[PDB]
Amino acid sequence: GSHMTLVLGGIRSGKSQYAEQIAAGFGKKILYVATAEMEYRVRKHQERRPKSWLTLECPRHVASAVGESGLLDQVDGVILECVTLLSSNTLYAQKDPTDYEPFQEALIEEIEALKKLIRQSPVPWVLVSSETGMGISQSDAETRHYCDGLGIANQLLAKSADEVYFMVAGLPLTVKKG
Amino acid sequence: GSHMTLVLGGIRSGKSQYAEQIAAGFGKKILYVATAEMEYRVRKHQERRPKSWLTLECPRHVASAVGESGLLDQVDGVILECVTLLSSNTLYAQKDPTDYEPFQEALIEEIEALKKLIRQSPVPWVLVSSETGMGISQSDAETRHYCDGLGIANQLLAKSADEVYFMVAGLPLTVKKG
Amino acid sequence: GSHMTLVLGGIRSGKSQYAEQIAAGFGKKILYVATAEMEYRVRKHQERRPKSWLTLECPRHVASAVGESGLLDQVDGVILECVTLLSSNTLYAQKDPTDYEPFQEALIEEIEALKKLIRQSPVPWVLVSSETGMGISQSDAETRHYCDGLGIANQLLAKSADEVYFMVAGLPLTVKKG
Repeated sequence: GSHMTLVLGGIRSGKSQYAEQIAAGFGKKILYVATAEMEYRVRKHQERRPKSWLTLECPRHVASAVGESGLLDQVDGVILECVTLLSSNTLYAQKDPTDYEPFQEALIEEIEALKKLIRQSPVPWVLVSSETGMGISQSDAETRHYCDGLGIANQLLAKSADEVYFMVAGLPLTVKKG
Repeated sequence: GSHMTLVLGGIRSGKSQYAEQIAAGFGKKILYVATAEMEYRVRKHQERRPKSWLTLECPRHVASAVGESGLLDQVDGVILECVTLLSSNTLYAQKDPTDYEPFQEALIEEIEALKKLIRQSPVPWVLVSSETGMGISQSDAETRHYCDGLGIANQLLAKSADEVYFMVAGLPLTVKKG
Repeated sequence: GSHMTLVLGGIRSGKSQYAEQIAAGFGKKILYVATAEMEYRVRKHQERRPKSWLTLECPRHVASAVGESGLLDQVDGVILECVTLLSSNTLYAQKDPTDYEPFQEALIEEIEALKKLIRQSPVPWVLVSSETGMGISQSDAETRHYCDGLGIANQLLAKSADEVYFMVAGLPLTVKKG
């Protein structure tokens, strides 16, 4: 029952289900902050999440949107899904994604804003992120930069978080617990 | 000394040696179930495994073959080498490997059959699998699908298993122990 | 405060900072052994490491160079940065990098020499290496061989080391501690 929880893991590691159980532990009304991406919209099938949960779609400037919504004052907890897509959205919105500096600085501004919000938050947070740095060194410069930036974001979040879990095949290894 | 053991790890993580030590802990006669792939056969050099061990070659429908062999009634334990190649064989045998649904469902049927067999087994099992989901997101659709399917299989097996070990540089981290 | 420490992790895992803290724990004068690669030299900005630390540049035959320098008799501890670049230098110096055997044997000779030196060393060692085997199976033969060789080196070092740490998002998981 910590204030800030980071759950990270690889592809099909069960990180979403575990973070969702932590968030259900927060309470019955949960803010599911979804960072996913003219006239109409087509949507891929959404996960079957609880009925009392409210969903906040914000692909960029997550801390700003969540703070402006005021919804932190009507829920019991926050699940952020996920740091991975937030990094992806920050990269694909730069002018040159093969350049590292602007994307890195923008993602760091984003993560620092999230740390500020969570520290000042009345409800607890569980955040979902991916581990992508333990593979072969990819060749693409855009891809290497993305991997580096996500990893930096994960370091910053793990340091600010009270509990940090690393998922292997659906089961959590405790990295940090108060 | 649990009933079902899952040992997973990356490339050159020592998972095979550690699973083989667990299996040697099972007893002296071990069933080594090998899931590897016109007139003749050429073979790559096999690992030097104990003399009393019996080797069962079955690249697909592993639970069916092991059950039909009856060999669970003549050995002290089973080492399954490995879930990785079983997923690979299930993928490369579909009509279209760039399609996800058939491969996913076939691999899930395979893993569910293995869970059933192990639950009904008189001897214990140690299973070897790979962790492949902590790298950069690969581009190939066949490859992404394979990675997703292996990870799902690893979740199902870890949940059914009594002990789960994650290998780093030859040494085990305990993920789950009864 | 062990004799031989191995810190490994992925891209942007904080392994360098953590190994540097262990080394600062060794004492005030530390040998930073850097394995990085006609008339002049251009250099990328170096990390801001302590003033009393001495830096030894040796991209290949690390044990030989460190032993010949005699510097193990003027410092309080050694940080080796890093096994990853040492493997890379050993691979790129072979005639055919798509061939596995020569590179593998040369890297094993290198790691065995390092194990010998550390065992015979008056000061303790912390070594930095990368985990690269938990991603999708790469296609390139040179790349697959490199990944296999680094993983073998990490096994040998982890076995000889007294303490082994695996880094996730800047935080260490203890793999082995005396």
